[PDB]
Amino acid sequence: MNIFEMLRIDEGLRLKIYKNTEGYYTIGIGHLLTKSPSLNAAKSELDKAIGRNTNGVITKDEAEKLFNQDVDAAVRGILRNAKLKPVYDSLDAVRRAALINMVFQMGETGVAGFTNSLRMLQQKRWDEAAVNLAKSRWYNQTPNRAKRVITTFRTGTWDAYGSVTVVYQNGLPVISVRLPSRRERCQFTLKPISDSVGVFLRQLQEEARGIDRVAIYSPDGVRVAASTGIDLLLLDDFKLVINDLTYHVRPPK
Repeated sequence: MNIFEMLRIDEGLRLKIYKNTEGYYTIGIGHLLTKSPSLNAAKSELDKAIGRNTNGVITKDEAEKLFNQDVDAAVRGILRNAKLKPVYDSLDAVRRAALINMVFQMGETGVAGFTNSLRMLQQKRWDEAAVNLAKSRWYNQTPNRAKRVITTFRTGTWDAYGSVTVVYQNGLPVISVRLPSRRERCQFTLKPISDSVGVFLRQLQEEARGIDRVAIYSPDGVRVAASTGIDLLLLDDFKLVINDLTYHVRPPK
């Protein structure tokens, strides 16, 4: 687990233009297109960023190119900023991920404004930083994300960021799930011959008694049918929604 998977989770993946929680036109894995309120400006800014006429739709290959760029833009952006560098330097890989996340979301100068929190951060004053971060305009606008980021700063662990993987054992797919509180994973072994997406999903609910929503979608964002066989599901990556979090699952070919 790392910043790339962390941001996948926070940002999801959309292949058509859409408005983020701040109402700004966005595409892919949280790629901010513009701050203009004009859709046509967004649509034009899209085409330049891709290098073809997009008609407001991109592919997964195009999504992940942008993504890798924006993160290096963020991580580089950190390293050339006065306030943000020594903190970044001080922190371990996990809290550095938390910070890039913050930059990634709201830009460099947006994240310099947290002088106090950054100072507390730098001195290793975890909970103080956390308590303080929870008082920002940030937290109010995007609360549960900020909560996830703030927890990563407090603990320096991935507790708030779950994850799902698929790995074959005894020639059978085994889906481990690691939820946003319990670093005790859970695994589900499946029979692709006979089991379906709905079976897997009913299993999933019959585990945690706190889940209120579970779904599977294509990478393109389309709901996969419950009656679909797991054999077919595992021919390609997919998105597992589990309460608010969406996880990009990537079965081994």
